[PDB]
Amino acid sequence: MDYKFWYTQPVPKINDEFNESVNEPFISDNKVEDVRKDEYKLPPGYSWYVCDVKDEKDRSEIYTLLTDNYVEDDDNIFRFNYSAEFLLWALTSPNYLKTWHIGVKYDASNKLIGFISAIPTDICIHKRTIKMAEVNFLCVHKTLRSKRLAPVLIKEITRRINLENIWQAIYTAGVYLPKPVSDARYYHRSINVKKLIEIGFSSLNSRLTMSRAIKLYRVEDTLNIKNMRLMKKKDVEGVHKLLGSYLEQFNLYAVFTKEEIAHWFLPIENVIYTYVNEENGKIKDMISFYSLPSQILGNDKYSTLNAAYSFYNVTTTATFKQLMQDAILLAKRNNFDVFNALEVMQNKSVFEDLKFGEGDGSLKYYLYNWKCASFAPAHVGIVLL
Ligand SMILES: CCCCCCCCCCCCCC(=O)CSCCNC(=O)CCNC(=O)[C@H](O)C(C)(C)COP(=O)(O)OP(=O)(O)OC[C@H]1O[C@@H](n2cnc3c(N)ncnc32)[C@H](O)[C@@H]1OP(=O)(O)O
Ligand SMILES: Cc1c(C(=O)NCc2cccc3ccccc23)oc2cccc(OC3CCNCC3)c12
Ligand SMILES: [Cl-]
Ligand SMILES: [Mg+2]
Repeated sequence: MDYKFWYTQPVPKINDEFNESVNEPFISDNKVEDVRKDEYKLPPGYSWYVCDVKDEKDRSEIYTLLTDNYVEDDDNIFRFNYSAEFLLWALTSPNYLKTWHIGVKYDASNKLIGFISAIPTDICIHKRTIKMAEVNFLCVHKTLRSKRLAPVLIKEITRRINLENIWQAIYTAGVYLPKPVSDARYYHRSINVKKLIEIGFSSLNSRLTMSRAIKLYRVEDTLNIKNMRLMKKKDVEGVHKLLGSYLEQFNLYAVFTKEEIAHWFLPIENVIYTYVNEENGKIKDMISFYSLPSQILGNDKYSTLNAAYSFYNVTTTATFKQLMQDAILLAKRNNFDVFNALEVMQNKSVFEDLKFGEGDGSLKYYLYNWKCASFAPAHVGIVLL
């Protein structure tokens, strides 16, 4: 790995190590006036396209590109299948820029073959809050891989973000790149045991027969926190206080405004689920998970694995274990087959007791143009989609 593209960028070399006394840009005093006003050049026959995710047909284009070409597991058994509705949610948060939703079309067919996106958010890293872009959904058509199109998309979005006087970004990826600020393994909790076996997600042994596996993962249909209920607009102030106060302990987290709390947490069916426990007009506990199904490649019986992904969870009237037990139950009540989580915040503390299994790799967290100490993933307090 020579990282010929990445070593041109303001990111740590593979062997850079910085102390906690270092928490600053690689390149400071940047000037918006000096940013290139020209679009990056694409190979002949391809063109930039600005996607309007609020237009159903453009959003469908992006949906099709990612359905066919996005992230797969290591066995190329499953492929993420973010819904069109979910995309609309993920990309139109407060003060989003349409111009940071960038496609690349093949001119001869008029088809989208590449995409990259960002949204703006304030990010607190080691107690310093910085306006950043949160980058996601980088995708190149499977037919056009290893042609160095991804550096083009990354340089063009970096240009458009710099035009807004933003000079840092946050992103995650399963591949190792220079250089993670933190690295968090994923774990899963089986809900529909038998389906997870049948599609090859989970396995059995002579010691764990099918019926024993179903008994091992069986959950009581009663909440530990009885009044946990879907979040409503009235709860926005309360969730802003409860989650805001909790997040301040972490080395890395988004600093949400009230408008951001309403966007990111008010529930949308098949997209985002937030439940709250109100006691005396105060929000005292919250659970939230989002829907990210995967397409099950070449399966006769099942086309989709319906997966809930843990988002932000806070308790002050129960244990974390009790709260996360209730999160699994609420995911089961909404028809999910499995509950997935990263070893961030307090999550790893409940994985053993709650019957989570360890997955097959890790999600690396990264900053662009930021020099700082790295840290264990329990100190991460942000989850990207
Ligand atoms: C101030 C603002 C700053 C804004 C921007 C911040 C930075 C945002 C950065 C993006 C954050 C995205 C976050 C995100 O979306 C979440 S991670 C999910 C990324 N998407 C997928 O994995 C979908 C399936 N794969 C693909 O579509 C292609 O394999 C992709 C497009 C990933 C790469 O296409 P390709 O046809 O396989 O490859 P080439 O075009 O020939 O390019 C090779 C170069 O790409 C470097 N590469 C490979 N994968 C990367 C990845 N996941 N991040 C960053 N860099 C990655 C690679 O190391 C090499 O550089 P190097 O030669 O130095 O080693
Ligand atoms: C990327 C990821 C993985 C992950 O890659 N797990 C392997 C895996 C198993 C089964 C089906 C799969 C389908 C597509 C890709 C991977 C699959 O596991 C997570 C568990 C929690 C959060 C995650 O990453 C978030 C959500 C997805 N986009 C980037 C940030 C991840
Ligand atoms: Cl260049
Ligand atoms: Mg390429």
